[PDB]
Amino acid sequence: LVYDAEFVGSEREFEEERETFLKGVKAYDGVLATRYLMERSSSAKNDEELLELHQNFILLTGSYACSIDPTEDRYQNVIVRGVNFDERVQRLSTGGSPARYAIVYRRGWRAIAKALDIDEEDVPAIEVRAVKRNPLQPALYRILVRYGRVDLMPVTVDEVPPEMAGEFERLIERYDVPIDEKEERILEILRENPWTPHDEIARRLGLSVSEVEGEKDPESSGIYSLWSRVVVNIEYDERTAKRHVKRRDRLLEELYEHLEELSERYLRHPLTRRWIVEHKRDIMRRYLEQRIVECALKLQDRYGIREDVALCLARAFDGSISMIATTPYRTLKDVCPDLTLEEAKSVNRTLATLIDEHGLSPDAADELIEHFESIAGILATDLEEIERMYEEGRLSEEAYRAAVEIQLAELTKKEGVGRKTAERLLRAFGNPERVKQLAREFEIEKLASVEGVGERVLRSLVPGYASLISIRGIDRERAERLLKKYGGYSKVREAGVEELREDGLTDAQIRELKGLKTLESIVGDLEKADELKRKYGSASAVRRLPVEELRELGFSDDEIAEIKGIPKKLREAFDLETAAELYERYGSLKEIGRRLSYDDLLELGATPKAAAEIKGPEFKFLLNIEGVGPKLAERILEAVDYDLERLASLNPEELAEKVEGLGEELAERVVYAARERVESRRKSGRQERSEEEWKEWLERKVGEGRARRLIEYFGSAGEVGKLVENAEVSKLLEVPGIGDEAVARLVPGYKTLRDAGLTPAEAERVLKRYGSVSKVQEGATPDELRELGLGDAKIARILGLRSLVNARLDVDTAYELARRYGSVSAVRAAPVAELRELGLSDRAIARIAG
Amino acid sequence: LVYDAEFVGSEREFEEERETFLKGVKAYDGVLATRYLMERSSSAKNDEELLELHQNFILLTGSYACSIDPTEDRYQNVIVRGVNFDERVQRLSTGGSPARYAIVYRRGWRAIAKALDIDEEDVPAIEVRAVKRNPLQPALYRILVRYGRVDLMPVTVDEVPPEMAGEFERLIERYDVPIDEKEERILEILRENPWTPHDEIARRLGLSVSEVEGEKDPESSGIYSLWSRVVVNIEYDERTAKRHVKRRDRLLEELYEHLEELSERYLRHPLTRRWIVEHKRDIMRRYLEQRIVECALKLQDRYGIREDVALCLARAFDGSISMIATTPYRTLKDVCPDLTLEEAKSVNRTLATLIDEHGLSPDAADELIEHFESIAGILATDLEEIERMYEEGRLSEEAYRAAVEIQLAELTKKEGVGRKTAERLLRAFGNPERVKQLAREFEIEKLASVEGVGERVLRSLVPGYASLISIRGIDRERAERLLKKYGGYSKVREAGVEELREDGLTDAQIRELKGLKTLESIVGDLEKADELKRKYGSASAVRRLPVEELRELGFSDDEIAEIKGIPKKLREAFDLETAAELYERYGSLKEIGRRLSYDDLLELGATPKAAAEIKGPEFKFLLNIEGVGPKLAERILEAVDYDLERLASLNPEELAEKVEGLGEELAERVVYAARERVESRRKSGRQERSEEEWKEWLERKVGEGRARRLIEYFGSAGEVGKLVENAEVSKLLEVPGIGDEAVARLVPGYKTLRDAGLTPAEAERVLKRYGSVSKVQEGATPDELRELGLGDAKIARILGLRSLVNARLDVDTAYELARRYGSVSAVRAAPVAELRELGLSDRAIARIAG
DNA sequence: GCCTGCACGAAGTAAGCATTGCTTACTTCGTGCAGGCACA
DNA sequence: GCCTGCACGAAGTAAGCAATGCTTACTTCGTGCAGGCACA
Ligand SMILES: [K+]
Ligand SMILES: [K+]
Ligand SMILES: [K+]
Ligand SMILES: [K+]
Repeated sequence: LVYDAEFVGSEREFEEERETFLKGVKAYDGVLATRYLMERSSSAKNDEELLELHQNFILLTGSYACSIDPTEDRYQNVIVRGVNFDERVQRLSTGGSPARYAIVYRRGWRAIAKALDIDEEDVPAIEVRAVKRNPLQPALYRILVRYGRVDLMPVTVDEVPPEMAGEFERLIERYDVPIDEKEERILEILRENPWTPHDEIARRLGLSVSEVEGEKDPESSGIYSLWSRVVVNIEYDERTAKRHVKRRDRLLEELYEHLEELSERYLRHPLTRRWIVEHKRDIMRRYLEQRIVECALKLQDRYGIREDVALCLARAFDGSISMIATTPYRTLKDVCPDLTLEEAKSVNRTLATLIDEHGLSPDAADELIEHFESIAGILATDLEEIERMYEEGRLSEEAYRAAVEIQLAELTKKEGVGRKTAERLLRAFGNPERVKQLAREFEIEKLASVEGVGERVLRSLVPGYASLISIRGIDRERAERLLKKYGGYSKVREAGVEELREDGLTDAQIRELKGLKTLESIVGDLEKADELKRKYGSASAVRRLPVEELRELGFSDDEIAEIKGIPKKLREAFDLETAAELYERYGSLKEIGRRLSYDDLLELGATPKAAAEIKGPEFKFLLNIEGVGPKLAERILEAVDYDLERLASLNPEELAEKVEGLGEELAERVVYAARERVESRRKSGRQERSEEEWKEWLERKVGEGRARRLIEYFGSAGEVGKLVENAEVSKLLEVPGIGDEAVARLVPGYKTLRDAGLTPAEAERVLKRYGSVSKVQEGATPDELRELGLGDAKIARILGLRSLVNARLDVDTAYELARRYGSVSAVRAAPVAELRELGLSDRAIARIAG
Repeated sequence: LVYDAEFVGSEREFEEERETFLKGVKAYDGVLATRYLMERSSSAKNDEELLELHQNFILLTGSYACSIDPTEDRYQNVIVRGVNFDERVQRLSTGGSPARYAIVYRRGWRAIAKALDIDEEDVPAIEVRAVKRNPLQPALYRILVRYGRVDLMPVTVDEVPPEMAGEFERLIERYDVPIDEKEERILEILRENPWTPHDEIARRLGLSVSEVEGEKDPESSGIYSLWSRVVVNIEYDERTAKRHVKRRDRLLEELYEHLEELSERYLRHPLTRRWIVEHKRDIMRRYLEQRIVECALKLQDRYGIREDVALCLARAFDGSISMIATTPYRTLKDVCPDLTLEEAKSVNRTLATLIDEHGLSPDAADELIEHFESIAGILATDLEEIERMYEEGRLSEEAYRAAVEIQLAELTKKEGVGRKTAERLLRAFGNPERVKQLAREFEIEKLASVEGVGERVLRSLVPGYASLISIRGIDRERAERLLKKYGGYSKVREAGVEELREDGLTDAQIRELKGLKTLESIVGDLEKADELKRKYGSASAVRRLPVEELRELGFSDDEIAEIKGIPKKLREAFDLETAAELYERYGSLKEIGRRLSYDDLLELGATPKAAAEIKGPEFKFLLNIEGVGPKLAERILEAVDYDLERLASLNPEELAEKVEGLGEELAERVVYAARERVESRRKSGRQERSEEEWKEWLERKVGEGRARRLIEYFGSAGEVGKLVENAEVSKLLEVPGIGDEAVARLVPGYKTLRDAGLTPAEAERVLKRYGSVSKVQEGATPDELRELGLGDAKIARILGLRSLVNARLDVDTAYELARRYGSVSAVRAAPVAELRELGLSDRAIARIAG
């Protein structure tokens, strides 16, 4: 039953006892490991050195057991299986230590281990009840242990006196002591074999085992009493005690080396301390007591129960956590009076839910627990059953109301399900779990038969019904049929086009269902689109495929140029390989004709006309007057960095200053033509919205009502437009009726900044500082945004550095890896050594790779 | 604005108009595809045959447009951009058809397409406003279209009379008709180029475009009026009309072939009708009006709104569904007076939530929508803001109550969060979304600072806090530190052992966290266990590894035998390869010595003694009496199928009948020894629990209280035990205070059958029919369970056929694939041809592989 | 709305990661019988 | 509780799939201007 012991001593004595007990545990672990070696290999069983090691481990276990509680006061209230060993020792003539008198019994260590707070996970087992294969006399061994005779306990099999083993009688006659008839009858049987089991001595005599053994005290009758009378009359040798205490530690650490030697000899692998601990756990977890300890540990760790209360609960409920969690509070108090209400709430989650989340008294919670066991039990019980139990007076008012509210809460948490509809569903189908199961079974018509179960209720209840009913032409019964046939929306989406056509679905319905509109725009065949979705997934992944892989899949060159979005002037000037490479390396044809040289364009296979077309439209315009020459027009555009306004700006004399090989006669004509062009250009886009145009634009953006509300609030549409152009988010929001889904509709980029976690004021500051979200992404530095009051998390989120910061990198280093490289994928596949060059640890680079 | 038209005709006329409009749509699709070919490749643009094909498509589009509304009565109330074209045609002298007079305008088809219910998804575009590259005279073309002159509209570019194109004046002078001064001023410009744009004619004359065009009626001034006066004075040729009607269909289906030919010539790929529709959509979805149609279609399909109401909503709110979902009901009623309240609830999910789930009037719901836009908007707003708005009278009582209840419900749905604690959290942190964000940020101390936020609340709120706090020795602050450092419980679990040790975690804590207890039992090193978890995953996968792979990883042979659980009698008799193969092929040494022959065991390298030990314990007993011979003992055991009771049962004379080579003298001794052994066996296990033993067993299983409760409900603990042995689940459950988590504790196998979806009565029947769940799995057939009243779904669940039925296979075929094979993995990797042998489709086999 | 392609900006949309919920042997846990590792 | 290894049964536990929720450019959507497809 109860194993308990309380340590009442100083910190010094506490450390002494902990060290002694841990060393004894190591000794008994050596015992068990030697037994495992004996049984694991018959070749090891043949070895006599292994038997000597086993006996030496037994001797050291006994020696360490003798050193426990030397002052006879470190332990009190020692209990072993309900038996109070304190009063049992007090009733003995020679008194002694209750701790040592407890360890000599089976599993007595469980008491002492609780007094010293030794981690019960590693099974701190110490047993000194060896009979067969014991180097000493068993009863003498146990008596020496219980009397704490560290001087008489040998520390080596070679130092074992024959008067303590085979010739034990020589030690008895040396100290006289009276011997009664029962003890002589036991001794005349032990003379045949001193290691005879006490069961055999009791059977070959007609006595009980308790009669043969007797109390471990001189004033008794039995072999224990005889050895007690013999040992009491022996003086305490201080010299041998000190020398054994000094020797035994090195002796144990040497026996472990011998054990590892024998394990290497017979198993070719060692026996780790961790392995020995795990083996002890796995060989002793079979019996309850170990399951009780494991359950009490689980309670202490997960629910924070005190040690003694958790142990008592585990004893009372066979170490079953679920059993304790389905037990009412009054029963838990009956079995454990020291249990607190908070502890019971922590263990019984149903009790805590009722009491705290529903304001029930512990007695009403006990009512609900006794009648329905758990919250899931309540959710399983029909509503009519609870109503009947309430109307018959078998269920209190508060308990009934709380149970009904729990059942209703399980259904009202779905969108569209009110309380009247939840009650109707509970009346029609009994319990919320039955409703959930009917929803899983796609019983759409059965649920729709209930009053108030509309489209919203079905879409919130039946998984995937929304996705199918929203398709044009798919009826409710058709959606139910599809869901029941294929088994969920996922399996209907994974169905092939042929079997979907056999069911009567339109090709448009199948396209909408499988999401193939983009691949239908790419390839005019539905089956090939579905097969591409199967093989690669998204249409973007097909667009990212190399040219060679696309050619093999059955694509023409024009189809590849259309898929990758290659411009006409770029797809006609070069072949697919070079055009696609230039496009996926520079992005825009403008960048192609601005970063590459005219000679470079020609060398790649471009017609001079095509190469001029690839060059900017100003390049085609420079050569359209007096033939300034491509070699010279390219340098002219490289000066102003491809800008007609920069060309029309400066004085002609500055041209020959910047561009070499340019005469000043052509410079004036260049500037004149550039000014003419910039005057002809700024005459088309010279537009500022009028009043009516601003009014119509507002009505289009935020709708009629909010538009006229804003117009009245700020005066005219012009003021609203001025606020929009200046990104006056705060001024727009103060109007009642204008929210984020309207400001973001008016101010481009507001929604993205809001989804990044920025407050409207912060987003307003950012928009005023940088102009738009794009300019923020390709321009803002973390310190810059830190000056605007943004936290590092918001900065990382808005700059696109989420993946890099997820690798446990700060925002500054992530922005540097984005600056000195390219995108995130550019750092994902990066020179592993160059990252170490930048001062990143190997662990940081490994996390970058992950 | 509004595009609308109502069809007022017979079913025959309806089909006629649908066919005519679809043919015109195909013609205009050909027009657009020819333009795409002209623009896509300059080589195709150089081709004159492609230009002739384009002009032929234009002519056929015009011819089909002339055939719309022939009886002049099929359409009424034709509206194009708010302009009612019915009254506009009625005010003209020559009257005519409103449909044709609408089609000649930009996007006029949108009206007629709504009258004929043509699928607007495919963009039924019909335009006859071609100027450049028009084979006829543009104004003459449009007038012929508006007057429905199918006879005068040519069907081939070669059939174009010069008096209708370049020499158009010849057709004018042929019919006299007065010409005013403005029309002569337009004609003297058209004599230069008949295809001059009307914008150019208005600019090079000083008039407006409407002044140059004029009304399409004789009583007007303009080129339209001139051509109207010319065309009205021409008789309708019935012969040419009939002949064009007969030709145009074949002509169009031939022009499509010419288009495919040119596309193969210039693109090496064809133009599918689906591709053409998708390209038309992608080039016309850019303009607003098409977005309006797409939004109205989305409304009709997803929310079941009537066509006209959805169209009006899409027009009024720029085709944005989100704007409509954030628009109050009164505004929607203002823009659409015909809108019903149910439609508004279906489109605005927040409105529906408020009205139905909270019983608010439409005005209170509109209040909440205006102030917070959405339910998520309410969840984002601080509670103090709503309190201020209510106390200032700017928020009605009902709206404030509903908002507070929404905010509170967002937190009470988490276990451990009551209402007082939810209110305290909302006061401390403003809004529930802020609380969720603080929980994601692992701000555990900040949340714990609020009164009533205990361990359960934190575990329900902070993701992964439960997994870390439940570990022995990990404090709350330590768990917060780990979660903030690595970023979630997953990243703490993915952390290496080295960095976890650097953080101060015990090796036991790291083992508990990373789940390496089994791999710690296998390998006594934590780092190697972690590396094995990284490489292979689960310890069972390492156990399943072949012997050679285990040897290379650094395992000894004894370590491998321990990993795979090889018995001693099996690991010592053979080598590692053969022993491991026999164990992974037969599972138990009993099955080894039962399925294999004694000679087969000897041939594999087993000692006769070891081979007898591998044989069943009865094999060692038959040879222990009179030396019956292994060759004969094997047949004796093969007769009774390895059963001592079957041997002791029958008469000795039946032995020589079954086993050949057996004398009748040995048969009597065999039966005698078998009866002696079976009598000596049933004398040790002959145990049936007494009353006190049943009481103690009940107290152990279901606890003291429920045990005495059951004892009081029935006669004695013996009756409870009798009910348990017979699996009387129903009679045990009827006891008040006994639930599923106690019956399942009493009746082994009940929990598994319940988790399979079986009712207590069904689980009771199954347990009574088969004895235990194991016997059900390895013995019950689907038809048998169907006889017991179980549905096929429950049968699939209980028999382990979930994976096979998920492949859209019925329970019978899945059970057959489990019978005629092995496990589910045996069907996963199966002969693909042998599955076709059993009558499975290729799709079924493909799903089996997946 | 001339007619769209090239091009850019960015959230509208929806791919993709993460979390959460359900199912089941996927793995761990509890029990019993022989006979050795060895008795209250 | 002799002692534990072999072995089976099964839910206790927790791997593994499924659905749901969050974040963000991941993929589409909306807009503008150039110059041709080519004009109220
Ligand atoms: K803890
Ligand atoms: K529908
Ligand atoms: K506001
Ligand atoms: K009950």
